Amino acid sequence: MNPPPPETSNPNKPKRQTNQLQYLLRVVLKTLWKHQFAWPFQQPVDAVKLNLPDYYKIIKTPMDMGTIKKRLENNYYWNAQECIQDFNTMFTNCYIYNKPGDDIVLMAEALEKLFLQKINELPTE
Ligand SMILES: CN1CCN(C(=O)c2cccc(CN3c4cccc5c4C(=Cc4cccnc43)N(C)C5=O)c2)CC1
Repeated sequence: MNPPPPETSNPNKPKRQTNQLQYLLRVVLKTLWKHQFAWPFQQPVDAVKLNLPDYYKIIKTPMDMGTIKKRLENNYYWNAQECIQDFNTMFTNCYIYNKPGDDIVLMAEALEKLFLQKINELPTE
């Protein structure tokens, strides 16, 4: 069964726009989105659809690139590091829920490498 997806707005949280956050949307997220292995990560895990009734019994901090994209579009984050943490949570969730060598894990491994390549150098303020 599915919990509510992670919030993409929160009026009690302050918003911010920075050059680095703009880059995380325009270049990092939007390039990863087009990778051949991006599709499992473009929306919250639908445990009912995918017949993964254990998914949210295991994964307590779910995250995906659809949520990240909406957060970036909504200026939800304070800084680039907060957004980067959401990407890292997404990848770690995949490693936690699965096991080494699974096709889904090979996909996450490739995307994580591309992600790190792209965030190695960010624009300055
Ligand atoms: C039963 N077979 C299925 C094939 N298989 C895989 O390796 C495998 C590879 C790619 C996609 C899937 C199915 N799926 C999904 C499944 C499992 C874990 C996870 C997922 C996901 C996301 C996901 C998204 C859309 C559709 N489908 C998903 N995310 C984040 C996950 O952590 C499974 C394992 C054995």
